[PDB]
Amino acid sequence: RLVISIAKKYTNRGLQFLDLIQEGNIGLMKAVDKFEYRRGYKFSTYATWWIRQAITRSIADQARTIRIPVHMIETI
DNA sequence: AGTGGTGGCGCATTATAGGGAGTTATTCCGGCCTGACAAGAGGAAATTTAAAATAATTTTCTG
Repeated sequence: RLVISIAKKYTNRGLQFLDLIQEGNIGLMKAVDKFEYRRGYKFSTYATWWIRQAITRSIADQARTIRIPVHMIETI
């Protein structure tokens, strides 16, 4: 449910909700496999971080038909 | 009048941005081949003038 909770943010960037939740699942798995409890870092933040890092990356890249650099998106 | 509470700083934790490294892909820099000019040579068509002949003018001779 955490992935679902964070996903509902990105809900209008030309992306089927389910694709969003899927990208979030990939990011969460990546965080879990990379999560470090011994490095000294709040687990939940680490997770959510990766979640966003994946979701925003996916929307930036595959949202628009003509793919556009991400810094350009930030400019917009 | 004392024990706790408040604020500020410290310690520990948390979050965010920039820089370095890579990597790709566009873009500048240089040599070398095309392309243009200037010249030179040998041989051949064209043009011009001089000389030689037919058809007309002038003079002379004949009827």
